[PDB]
Amino acid sequence: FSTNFRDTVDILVGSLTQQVSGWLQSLEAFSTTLLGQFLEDMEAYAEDLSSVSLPKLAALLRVFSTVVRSIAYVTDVLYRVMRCVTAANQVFFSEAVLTAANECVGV
Repeated sequence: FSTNFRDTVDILVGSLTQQVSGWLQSLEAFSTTLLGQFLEDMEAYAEDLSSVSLPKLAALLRVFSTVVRSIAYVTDVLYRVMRCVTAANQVFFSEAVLTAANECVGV
């Protein structure tokens, strides 16, 4: 199961979002190491600013939130990193990524 979820996660970054989210949540360490890649990708996307990559960032935030909800000192650092990476992109002002960011921060 450690490698079967990779295909689902990759396919979920493409209106089947609710279906894939439900399947992933019902399907259930590896999560700790998996979130690192998502954080690195988000940081790289934000650093690449200095404009079609926005949907990718939005999808990444949504899959990250779904993975987090699928299930104590690293939570604060990861939340701060996410808030900083989201606030860094203050040029395009995309609402789609903002909603996903708000949802992930709330979760």
